[PDB]
Amino acid sequence: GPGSATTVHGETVVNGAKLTVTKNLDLVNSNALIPNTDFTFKIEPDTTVNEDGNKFKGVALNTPMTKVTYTNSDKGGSNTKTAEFDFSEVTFEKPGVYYYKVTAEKIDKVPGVSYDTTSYTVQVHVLWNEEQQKPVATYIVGYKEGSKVPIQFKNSLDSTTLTVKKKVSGTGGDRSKDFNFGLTLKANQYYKASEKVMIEKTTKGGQAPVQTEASIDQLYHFTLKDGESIKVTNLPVGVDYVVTEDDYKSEKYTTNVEVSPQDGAVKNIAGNSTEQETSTDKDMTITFTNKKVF
Repeated sequence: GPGSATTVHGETVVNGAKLTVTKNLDLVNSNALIPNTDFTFKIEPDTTVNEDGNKFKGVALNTPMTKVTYTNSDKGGSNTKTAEFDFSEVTFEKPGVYYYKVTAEKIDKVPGVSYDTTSYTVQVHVLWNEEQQKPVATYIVGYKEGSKVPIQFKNSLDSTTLTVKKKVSGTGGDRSKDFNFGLTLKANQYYKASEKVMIEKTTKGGQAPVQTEASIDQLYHFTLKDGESIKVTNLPVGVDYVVTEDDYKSEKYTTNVEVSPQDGAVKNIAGNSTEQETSTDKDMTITFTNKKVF
């Protein structure tokens, strides 16, 4: 090598017969639970090519779809996954540039997920290979919008909140009484039993909110006085739940439930329980009003 430096002869072989797809999941809430789901990507011949002896419509792959997989256990990680398209068995009859389009499938839509609509044009450069004496898929380039870039897709995972509030009314109502509550979140295919969600309890006064966790499929016990609340801060979208207060009729309280999703139909319920609610992308506020009079 020259002076201090050393001369290296090898070079890394980038497989010109495989294309890497990178999938990222952007989180609206950094503490979001990660759903058990696949994301699927498709490659097809680009139909819009002006064919000469230079540019060609892509030759269809034996396996045009590839996928990545997410699970609950990915929570806390990079949430970056990769998959490959395999061109190694594709027969290219002559040298040339073979055109494909790569898209992200959106058929079995995962609740709370906004899908990347990006479409990539993919050029497979098939060159005559001197040593092998045949046309060989030698390098692959992809582009969206006039920058040559890696094939990357970024879906967004949204999630929501549930706030439960206690209000005491009536001249006989005890503003210092603790009312008992239970919250049960139900498992589904996307979020399994025993997964944890974060809960913050707010009390009147100087104390900062108190953090606890609830387990999916396990009754969560809590108490609230007038003017206090809990908030499930990372409730996933698509999760069923029930909130119930203990019965206080023998203590001369009447209980009514207000169910109020942010942009939705506010619901009023005589009694001490919500019906089974299903979480949406809208923040939910549920107020228990307990009233006592003379």
